[PDB]
Amino acid sequence: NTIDVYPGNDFGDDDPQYQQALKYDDLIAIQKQPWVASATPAVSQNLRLRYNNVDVAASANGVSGDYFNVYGMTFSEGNTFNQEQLNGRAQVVVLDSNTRRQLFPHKADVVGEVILVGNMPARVIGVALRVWLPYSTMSGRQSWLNSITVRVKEGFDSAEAEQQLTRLLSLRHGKKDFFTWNM
Repeated sequence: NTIDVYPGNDFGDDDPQYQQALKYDDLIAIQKQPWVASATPAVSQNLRLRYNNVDVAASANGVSGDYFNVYGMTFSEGNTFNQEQLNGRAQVVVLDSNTRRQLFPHKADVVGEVILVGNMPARVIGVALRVWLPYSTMSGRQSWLNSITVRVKEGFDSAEAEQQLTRLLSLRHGKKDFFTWNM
């Protein structure tokens, strides 16, 4: 019913070699196929994070709920998004270690705090110079892709759909810098 698409050679492939291996043109190429119900991108921008007079250049990454497990990331503090928050387009944010250390130089716990992603307020709900938000929260906002969710059409076997997706993307890159997850 749902096929996610991530950059990297497989699950856990953290290598920043491939972090933009997915393009918007790939999105258009996917949407154009019969078995595709929809294809929502997960977009990422460079922005400036400000909190009580401190400002750091950072990267807001719109991701899905499973992004951290997919790249084998563990949480120093807090949780990840749940699907009511992803579908509610809620404004919650996960910091990485360095964003936390510089916008909150010595605070004991940070979950509940409110930072300003660009000019949109976001509530810190966890910690893992990058910050992550629900892709639905960022979809309305020069950028790149870090994930693609592909909803399949009814009547279509998701496996042969996954194989046509895989041969599509693989035919459009000249590499296999990506991997899929058929959920």
